[PDB]
Amino acid sequence: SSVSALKRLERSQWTDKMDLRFGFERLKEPGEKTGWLINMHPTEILDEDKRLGSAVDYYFIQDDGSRFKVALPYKPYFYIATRKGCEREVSSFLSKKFQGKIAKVETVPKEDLDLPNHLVGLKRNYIRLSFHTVEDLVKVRKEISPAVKKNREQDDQLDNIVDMREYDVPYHIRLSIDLKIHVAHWYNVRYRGNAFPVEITRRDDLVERPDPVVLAFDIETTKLPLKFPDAETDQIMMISYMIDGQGYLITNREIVSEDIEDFEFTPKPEYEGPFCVFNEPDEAHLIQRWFEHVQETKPTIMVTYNGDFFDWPFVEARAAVHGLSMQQEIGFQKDSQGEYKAPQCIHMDCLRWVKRDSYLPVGSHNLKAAAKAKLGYDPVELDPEDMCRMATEQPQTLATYSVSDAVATYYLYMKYVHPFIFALCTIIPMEPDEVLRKGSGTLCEALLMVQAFHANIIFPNKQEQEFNKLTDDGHVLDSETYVGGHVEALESGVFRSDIPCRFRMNPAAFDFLLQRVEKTLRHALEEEEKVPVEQVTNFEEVCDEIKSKLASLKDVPSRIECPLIYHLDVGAMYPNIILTNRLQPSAMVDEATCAACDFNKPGANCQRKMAWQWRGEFMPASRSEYHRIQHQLESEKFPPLFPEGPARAFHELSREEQAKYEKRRLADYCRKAYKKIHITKVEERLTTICQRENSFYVDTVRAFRDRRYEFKGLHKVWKKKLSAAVEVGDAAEVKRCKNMEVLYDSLQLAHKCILNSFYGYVMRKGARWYSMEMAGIVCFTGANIITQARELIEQIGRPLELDTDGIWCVLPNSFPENFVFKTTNVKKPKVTISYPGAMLNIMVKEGFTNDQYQELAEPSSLTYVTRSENSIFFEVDGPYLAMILPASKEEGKKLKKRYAVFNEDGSLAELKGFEVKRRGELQLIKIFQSSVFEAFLKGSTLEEVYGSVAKVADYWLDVLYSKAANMPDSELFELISENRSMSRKLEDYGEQKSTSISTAKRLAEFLGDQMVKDAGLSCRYIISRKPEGSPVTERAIPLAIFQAEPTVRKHFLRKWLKSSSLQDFDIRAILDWDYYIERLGSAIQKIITIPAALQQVKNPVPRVKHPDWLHKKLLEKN
DNA sequence: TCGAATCCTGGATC
DNA sequence: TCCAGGATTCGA
Ligand code: SF4
Ligand SMILES: [Ca+2]
Ligand SMILES: [Ca+2]
Repeated sequence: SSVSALKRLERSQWTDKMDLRFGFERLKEPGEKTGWLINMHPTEILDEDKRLGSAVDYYFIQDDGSRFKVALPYKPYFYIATRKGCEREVSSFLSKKFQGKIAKVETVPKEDLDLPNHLVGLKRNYIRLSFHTVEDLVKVRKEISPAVKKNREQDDQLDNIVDMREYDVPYHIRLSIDLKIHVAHWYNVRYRGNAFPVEITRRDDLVERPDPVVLAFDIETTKLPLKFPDAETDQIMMISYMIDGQGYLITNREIVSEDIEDFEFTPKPEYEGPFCVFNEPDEAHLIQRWFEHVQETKPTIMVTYNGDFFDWPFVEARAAVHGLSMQQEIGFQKDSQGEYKAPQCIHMDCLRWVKRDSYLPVGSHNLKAAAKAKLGYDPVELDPEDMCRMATEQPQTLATYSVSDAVATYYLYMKYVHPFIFALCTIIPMEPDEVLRKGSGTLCEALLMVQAFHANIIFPNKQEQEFNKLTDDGHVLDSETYVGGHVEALESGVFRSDIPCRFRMNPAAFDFLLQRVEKTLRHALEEEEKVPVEQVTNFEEVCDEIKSKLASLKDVPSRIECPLIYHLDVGAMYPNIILTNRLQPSAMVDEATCAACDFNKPGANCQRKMAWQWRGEFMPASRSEYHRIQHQLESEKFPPLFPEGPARAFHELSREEQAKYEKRRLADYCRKAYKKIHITKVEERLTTICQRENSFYVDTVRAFRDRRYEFKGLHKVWKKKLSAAVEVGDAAEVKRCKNMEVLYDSLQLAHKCILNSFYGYVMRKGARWYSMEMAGIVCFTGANIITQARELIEQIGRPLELDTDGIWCVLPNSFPENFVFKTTNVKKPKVTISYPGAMLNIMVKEGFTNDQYQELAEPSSLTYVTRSENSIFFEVDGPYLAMILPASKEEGKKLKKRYAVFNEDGSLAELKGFEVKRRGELQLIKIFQSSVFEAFLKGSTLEEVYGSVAKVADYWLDVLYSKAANMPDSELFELISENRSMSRKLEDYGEQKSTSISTAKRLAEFLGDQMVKDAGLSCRYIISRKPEGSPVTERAIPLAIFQAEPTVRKHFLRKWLKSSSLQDFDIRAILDWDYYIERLGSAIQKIITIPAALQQVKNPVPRVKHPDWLHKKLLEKN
């Protein structure tokens, strides 16, 4: 043990050595200082007793650039529950058995929601243990746990213990829960003296943040063609980085042919990017220079793109090959999980954010796309085959490109990432890098821990999984879930305001609507505006206008008119449903508990009942067969799980793995006795939601909603003030206002993120508070509101798309759109009401809203007040200029989430179910799809619209038919060459065949087995015609031949084509033109020609066929 | 004997 | 985590 003690002392002094090297002095004598808290880590530290105790370090910074550490001791503790009344005796045993390890043992009561009648006000006692250091927590936990399990299964001193809680919350999270310390607050701290603990006080007085120094860097390398770079053979060729708006470029002068000299590269006036240049004799000097410059400038935040996965290891290895050990110089080291970390400097990252939080569509996560979308400029791109060629022949081009990764990533990080992470971190205890790396579901739980602590409620355990659970009829389940909602495109076609369409609508629906018109607007005034009608003079005039319009619609229900395109959606519908229904993760009970609760008496109104749908997939075998298989596995002993030990009885093996053995043996049996692979069943259930259970969760959600709207209000105010400051042009005031604007906007984005996270936690596996019921009841209710909405609209008009959060709709031009009301209250001189929204809002107010909410009046009397509430509230959008949907090639199948939309300006408002870039798709489709949508806006009637957009396809088709005769072949290659790359060794497949594989075998044949050796072969192929009839996995030809010497080409082509008599080899002879013309067909048929036949227009492109089902349906309908 | 279903592989650094 | 594309497997 002493060897571990001295090892952890060694690492402690090593960290303090680094901190002194990076200027983080300690506090050493009594005094007070004010500082901003940037980071914290746990550490073991000595005290006056020379014992070793667990502690936490806090790192503070000051406006003057000074920095300091402080450290605080704190003792872990965890709770245990004895059998009734045994507390003293068991505590006497614990104190006897673990004297010298237990720091203290104590009795305390707690609130515990599962306790019978607990709402009457009962409580239970728990013992609290505590220890001098986190190791003894482990040692005691490991010894107590099995007695806990034994006593659980069976139901002496350990036999008395019954339950145990709260033994796995991280120690440094524990400390921030208990002592209310969060980072990016300002603090004042008093060191009273080494005899005494420090004391820390919040200073919310100070709002303005300091500026940390930030460093961003990237490296570029040699590598062999068609391969990933090799840490053992390749050499770093240059490294480039930004510090706080300044750029430096270090060149490995051995390779780069010329002495680079300084230059400037600005993407835009907002991005200056001046750059300074250094030349170093060789890679060892470049790495020395960089390790010197970092240790000089002492950066505090490092930032990099994907840097954990590629960029760090390549530096670490080459430094080690020169003996310049990374970890001693900078400090960065690989953690247990595989992330590079350091004690004094935080490794921020982008791609974790681009994934988790940035709302960007899949496959557009490439840096260059993110630069286009959020930064809005054209980065430069160059084919990684050429790197060495430029280095030999044209260095300035390689510099010019290679700086443009740094100048992009630094500004992206500063502008978008930095105020988001340091906003979100203000409300969570975890460290910044945990908050970035950790999955968002865990943040919701950590946040809920704070409230559960302040409410004095003891945590539940993590949810235990069951093995091979059974239905009552003994079907072993394989899957179980709530019935999810659905997405469906109802119709396909092209819709635009300019193009009249035919409508049919039921007149009786209008004779219902016109009865309620005043009531409708009254509601919009009374509930939504909170401006009583008595504050308006002309309320009657617009009501009679509306009634005249409704009458004019009623007179002629079937008509042709221009369309109005509206989008209807509900903001944050699921939180609103939670707030409305008082759903909580512990509100459910079985009726067996209301049998106990004294509040169960005649005419009580605490029971709310609601319904949800459940789905299961399970095997047909029943209780006998499963129990017989279990007895089979008991009667015959297993082999050892692997042949490194003796045979095992069933009690001597991993139970969870035995669950897989049982599953496999059932799957092997079933086909003898039964004749179905899966049975899938759906069912509907209802559950009593206790309406006056403790409320802290809903109170949290409501608080977050209200704070969200507060910060939106302040952001609007500060944006106006910023416009005023920028008009004035006073640089200090401009700075102050812009700082406030960023701080408020980041805070509102952070709360938006948390709010959206509050739903996604409840379904998570293993999480502390969990119930699929609450996940189901919300989701099923989220369908009724949408279905009843269409149950209205489909009588008025036509819905085009139905989606999880809203619908897309089209209404006759004659419909009442919006109005303004002449207020008397000059506080708000005019109000505008959108009638199509207000007409919907009252429906959901009437049907859905809760009228049996309850709230506590008095803790000593438990008098309760009944109430009603609602917050479900539709929002309207647009109206939009145009919308387009595709159609499926196959009959009888429905698209999802795939369409385009255009705003009244004519610019794209949306384009979804597609993307403008992919690494796995050939160029021709990408160009074609882009050009067709931009053409669809042209023309003025449907026959003109299709007559115009046909002109792109009838271009490309003749490009192919004319063999691209006039096109340069370099363009031809770029137009038709696929792309792929292999992430595995060829040995790891054994045998299988696909086009992605065959090219690698052929490249090996061409270059030798050098290509085989490892993962990361990059390959480019085209599909040949000549070997007729074989599957397409055969005919793939790698491009690299066509660069090679003629006779070598002839020799290998005659082989792979199986033609000893071909006498031409120019690519035009070889290409299987028919394949490409077909696959372009398989795109055009999904956009232009099927929809037109589905929208009463004759085929606009005769050179491509319809499928036979449509051809017959056309003939039979004609 | 043909059609429907199943499973496989990649994207994200260079 | 999600979809396209291709081939094999399974059923009438
Ligand atoms: S709903 Fe009423 S009777 Fe049922 S457990 Fe809750 S408080 Fe008791
Ligand atoms: Ca790069
Ligand atoms: Ca990189």
